[PDB]
Amino acid sequence: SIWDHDFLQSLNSNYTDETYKRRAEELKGKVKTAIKDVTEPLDQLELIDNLQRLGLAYHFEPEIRNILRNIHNHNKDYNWRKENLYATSLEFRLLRQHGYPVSQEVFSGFKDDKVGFICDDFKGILSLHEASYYSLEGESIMEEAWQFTSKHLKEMMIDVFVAEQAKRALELPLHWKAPMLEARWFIHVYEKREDKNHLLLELAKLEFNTLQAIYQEELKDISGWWKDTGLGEKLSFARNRLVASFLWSMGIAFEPQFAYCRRVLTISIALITVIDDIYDVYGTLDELEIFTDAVARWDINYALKHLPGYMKMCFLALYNFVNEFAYYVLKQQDFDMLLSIKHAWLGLIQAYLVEAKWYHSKYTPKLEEYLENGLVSITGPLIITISYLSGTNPIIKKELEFLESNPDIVHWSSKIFRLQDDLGTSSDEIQRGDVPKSIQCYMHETGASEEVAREHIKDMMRQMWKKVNAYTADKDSPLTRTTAEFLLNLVRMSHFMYLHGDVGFTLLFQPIPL
Ligand SMILES: CC(C)=CCC/C(C)=C(/F)COP(=O)(O)OP(=O)(O)O
Ligand SMILES: [Mn+2]
Ligand SMILES: [Mn+2]
Ligand SMILES: [Mn+2]
Repeated sequence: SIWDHDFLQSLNSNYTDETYKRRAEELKGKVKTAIKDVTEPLDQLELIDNLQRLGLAYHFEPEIRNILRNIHNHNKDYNWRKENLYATSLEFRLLRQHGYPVSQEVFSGFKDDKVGFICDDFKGILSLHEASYYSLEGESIMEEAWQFTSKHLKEMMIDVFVAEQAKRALELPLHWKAPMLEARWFIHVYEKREDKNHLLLELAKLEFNTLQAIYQEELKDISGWWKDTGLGEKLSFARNRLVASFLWSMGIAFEPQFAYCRRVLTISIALITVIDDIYDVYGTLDELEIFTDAVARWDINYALKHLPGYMKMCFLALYNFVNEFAYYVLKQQDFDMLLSIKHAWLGLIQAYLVEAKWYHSKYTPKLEEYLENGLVSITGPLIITISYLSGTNPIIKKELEFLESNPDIVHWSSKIFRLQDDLGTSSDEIQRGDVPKSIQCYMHETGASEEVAREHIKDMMRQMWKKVNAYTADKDSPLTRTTAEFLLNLVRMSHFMYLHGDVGFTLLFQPIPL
């Protein structure tokens, strides 16, 4: 709670300035023509990989699109599959990542039907491990690939850079991380390379520092809004979680053009944090039922008449925030989304009530019934609604209605989110055992120990990602690929924050030197 309002207002990054933005345009051009001189397919694939991990890919989307579509055109040619496990895995990953069909059969040559995968090259095993997270349901080569590579990478840790790479891939594969989060680590990896492109590296450092400066300015503005509502003064438990909330919102949507999206997400998350504390710590069941009903009615007069005192400000802050959100979209693009957004908020609040009734009844649901409700209460459906409504111009009515139909991709993405959050519960918190989350439900239902339940839940997430990979590749859903990314980035942020939940200070506030 050190990064308070006064601290945020005091920042004055040098990289907001117009001179830096000029040198960035200069470097972007010199990089675009250097990309023209990359003609060998593996070099092109390694180029895309580098652009993505450096945080630079959204500046070169046409150039990446061209490389990838040309490689797709060519990769059924006769002697294309050189049978380099590293190169085959890199290509499989990048093509699947960007929605191009590639069969799991590209790996069958590295695999004996009796003894499994045969490889001793760490580079190829690492790349195959990353590629296995792009698997679909029922791809037994890819499942077997993951078994083989994770076993090999674990034994790798029982050369100093090799151990670090194995550790990093085991705790967070590339498919499970949003692009900017890794940028500072990879930027240093990249400059320590003999063959580094020097302009690219300099562009990566500059764009990282400019992004920080952009976010600091947004934080000054969001900070003032939080101060004005004064919830942190009324409710002694309403701690300032603004920077933490902004971190989630930046993981959901990092690009400069999504400033409004990050603002609405940050304030939504700060309010969710307070409301959630009310529902599973401070409110009595009778109070929780009035607040639920006041949300459902969406009637300020009723709410001020009937709510407890310590709930009136929290409700009116939500109410006015959402009504101004609706106003902003109406003004911007003449779309009326109030019923949608307040419906999404109601679903969250209702899911919270269900959990509070479970807790007072000392009822312990089976994992499946817990997750049905828990995927809503983790805020997945609300957050993708918020992201879509604040991050899309023009809003497509058909696209919004698909989100409101509770589609499969939202269902399974939010289940992962919920499982991943519940894994953040600690061991001493399982023993007092008051309110039951994923681990306790699974232990009660299977008799597994806590340690085994954690491992089974971690495997469940990896299997559920396989379903998400299928919905992401479905070119026939109403969700654009842009909208789906908000959702995946939410899940990825939960994976990242389980590891690190000071990296937020490092992401937002300390530039990369020179
Ligand atoms: C921040 C965000 C994007 C969504 C809210 C869910 C989340 C990840 C939390 F950390 C909220 O607290 P908590 O872990 O207490 O949520 P609970 O487990 O009580 O439902
Ligand atoms: Mn809760
Ligand atoms: Mn909680
Ligand atoms: Mn939790």
